[PDB]
Amino acid sequence: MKTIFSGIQPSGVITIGNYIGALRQFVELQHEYNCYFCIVDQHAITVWQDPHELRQNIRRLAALYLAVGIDPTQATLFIQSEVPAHAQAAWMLQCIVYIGELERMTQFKEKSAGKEAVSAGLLTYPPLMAADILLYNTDIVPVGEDQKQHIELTRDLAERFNKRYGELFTIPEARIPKVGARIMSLVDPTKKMSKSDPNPKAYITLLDDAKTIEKKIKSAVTDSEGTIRYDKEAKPGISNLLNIYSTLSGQSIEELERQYEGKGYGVFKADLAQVVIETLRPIQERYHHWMESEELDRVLDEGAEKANRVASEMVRKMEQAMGLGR
Amino acid sequence: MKTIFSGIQPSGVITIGNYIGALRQFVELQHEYNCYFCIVDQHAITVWQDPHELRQNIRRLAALYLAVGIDPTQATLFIQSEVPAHAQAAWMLQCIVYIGELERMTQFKEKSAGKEAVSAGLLTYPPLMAADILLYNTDIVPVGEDQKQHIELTRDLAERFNKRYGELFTIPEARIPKVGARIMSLVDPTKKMSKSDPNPKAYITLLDDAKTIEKKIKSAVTDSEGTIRYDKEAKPGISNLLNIYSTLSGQSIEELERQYEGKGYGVFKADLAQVVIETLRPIQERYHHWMESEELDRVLDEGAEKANRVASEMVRKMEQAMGLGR
Ligand SMILES: Nc1ncnc2c1ncn2[C@@H]1O[C@H](COP(=O)(O)OP(=O)(O)OP(=O)(O)O)[C@@H](O)[C@H]1O
Ligand SMILES: Nc1ncnc2c1ncn2[C@@H]1O[C@H](COP(=O)(O)OP(=O)(O)OP(=O)(O)O)[C@@H](O)[C@H]1O
Ligand SMILES: C[C@H]1c2c[nH]c3cccc(c23)S[C@H]1C(=O)O
Ligand SMILES: C[C@H]1c2c[nH]c3cccc(c23)S[C@H]1C(=O)O
Ligand SMILES: [K+]
Ligand SMILES: [K+]
Ligand SMILES: [K+]
Ligand SMILES: [K+]
Ligand SMILES: [K+]
Ligand SMILES: [K+]
Ligand SMILES: [Mg+2]
Ligand SMILES: [Mg+2]
Repeated sequence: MKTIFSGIQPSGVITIGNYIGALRQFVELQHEYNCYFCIVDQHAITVWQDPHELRQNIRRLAALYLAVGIDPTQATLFIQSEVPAHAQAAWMLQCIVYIGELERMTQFKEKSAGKEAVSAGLLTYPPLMAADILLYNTDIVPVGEDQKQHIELTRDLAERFNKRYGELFTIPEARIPKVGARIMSLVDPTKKMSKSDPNPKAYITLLDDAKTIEKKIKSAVTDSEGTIRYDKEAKPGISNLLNIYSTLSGQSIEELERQYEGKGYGVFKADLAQVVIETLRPIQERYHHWMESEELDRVLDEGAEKANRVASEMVRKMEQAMGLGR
Repeated sequence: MKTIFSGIQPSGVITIGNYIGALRQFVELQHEYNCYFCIVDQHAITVWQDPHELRQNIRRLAALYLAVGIDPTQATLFIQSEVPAHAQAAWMLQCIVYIGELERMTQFKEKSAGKEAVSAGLLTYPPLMAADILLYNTDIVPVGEDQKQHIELTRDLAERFNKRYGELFTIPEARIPKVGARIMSLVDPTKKMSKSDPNPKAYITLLDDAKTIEKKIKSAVTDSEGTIRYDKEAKPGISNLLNIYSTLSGQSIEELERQYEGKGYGVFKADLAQVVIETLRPIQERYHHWMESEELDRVLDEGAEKANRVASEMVRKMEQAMGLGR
């Protein structure tokens, strides 16, 4: 049985983009693999988080992991900062990666561009992510398309460690879904939907109510051609909405194109809103159950004990390979 | 009673420069303050260390700390990597410091210049050093002159944390000795003596034997004026040797100038070598005692337990201020 690791930042409430690109597949993969799923709060603070909001986003993400169907007896669910080994291995991998490699990362370039001063944590985001992955001898990392480059750097860091010091790490491999690997923003269809977007109209969160979802879909930007057909270059907004519709309803894109012949954007968007609402309905109900209870903390307690045992042993091996300590 | 923290890298065997600028003063300060003295092996690997050499340099530095008179009942002696809180607080402070501040650090600029690829750990050396200091509510940091800028950044990071999140850190202050704060290299008197110099002639280590010390002092570069007098700009080599002589023998510089009127560089250097040798003689004897015994490990074991208790509590407060975890 191979091992899976994946994380999500408590930098906000997860979006349908996070759901379609990652979390939805976690729920199937837990039955086929040894799975670790992580709330990566040390990654979240690489940009400013208000402390009260961050504490609460951590609880909410834990509740949403379990609400969408992750079974804490089939997968290990835990908070990054409660496992000190992650920071320990991240320091060691920071001494392996070169500065030039971190500066050419697309996400660092995008998230720092135009900013006068950004934190060192933003630059050193990959070594901590590589630590999360590599500590558990991970084979498969399910992520959306935007993380492919980070996984490629992780493979490089693991090879480098293994060849500079001796074979220790499994070389992980990304698993990127064929559909929905990059949901686009509702207000700018040339950039991806991000849960930290300063514009709330850009994303649907899993906790948005019905009136909010209706507003956000009906104001999603589209062209003026008036024809519901998939075409990424010429109709990027409608294409994105057809992708969300298709993957949540199970109807193919061409089935939806046929379903909306001679139909206007207005009835298409009204319908899509109800597809998303009906999708989120059972999720939000299990979410409220987990938020109201102390069972949520026991799951995370148990998860951190299990993760600590595995990770702190791999840290011992890393230190012995590098010659640290005794 | 105020608190002292200082560290030394196991990147090599400590030099008379490390002794004169720092370690020698640790031995007096342990009786006046609550003292933490650290073997900072996570800092050492920011550049390449051979694992076997690093393991052994860690033991040797512990032995030399105790050999020069640090009492493990008056000071806490421990290895950085055995206290996970250091890496944990270093990550948090990496999210506080800005990249621009790390790039303007003199040591980073000096240690990376001319190198094609350096590690991210070299750049993020200060946040880990600021973590070491700040975790113990340190008041005073005894260091040589070359660390003044790092302490200034540490004060900035502490103020920033305190004002962004609430008062938590003591603002530390450097204590730089008036004499011997910057021993110069024996082969290039315009740069400081460094224990990682690729040229062993540049430094005297505390473990150098008599014939080695004699060779290194007699080949120390000097001018050709032939006059033993202190003048930093025109006679930087002889000035440095007069500084080492003065501070190890207790004779003032002008006393030594009078002592060597009409004397040549050859008798001056021969004499200085024996001053250094006689200085190192009792140190090397206590060093060999500590290396041959398991008592060295018990000291470090006890030190790490004491440091962990203090540091892991400050990490809890840091996490609660930033909103990490629960
Ligand atoms: N538009 C998106 N479409 C599909 N998957 C996504 C999308 N955005 C993020 N992901 C995936 O969701 C997972 C979690 O990523 P993350 O926690 O960074 O969400 P995010 O929306 O990008 O938040 P942030 O803006 O703070 O980075 C990753 O595997 C990531 O590739
Ligand atoms: N020439 C020097 N003169 C006086 N003090 C020094 C000198 N070099 C280092 N120090 C002091 O010794 C202490 C320990 O520093 P460190 O462990 O980095 O030694 P180092 O010789 O600089 O080794 P490296 O070359 O690996 O950096 C610091 O307080 C530092 O300021
Ligand atoms: C959530 C972030 C990260 C934390 N450590 C891991 C481990 C696996 C996948 C990811 C991550 S995905 C990445 C991202 O920025 O998308
Ligand atoms: C030894 C290094 C470092 C590790 N953490 C600390 C704490 C205090 C003083 C120093 C240090 S001095 C610094 C240096 O590079 O000189
Ligand atoms: K946020
Ligand atoms: K919002
Ligand atoms: K599109
Ligand atoms: K070395
Ligand atoms: K040497
Ligand atoms: K000089
Ligand atoms: Mg992201
Ligand atoms: Mg140094």
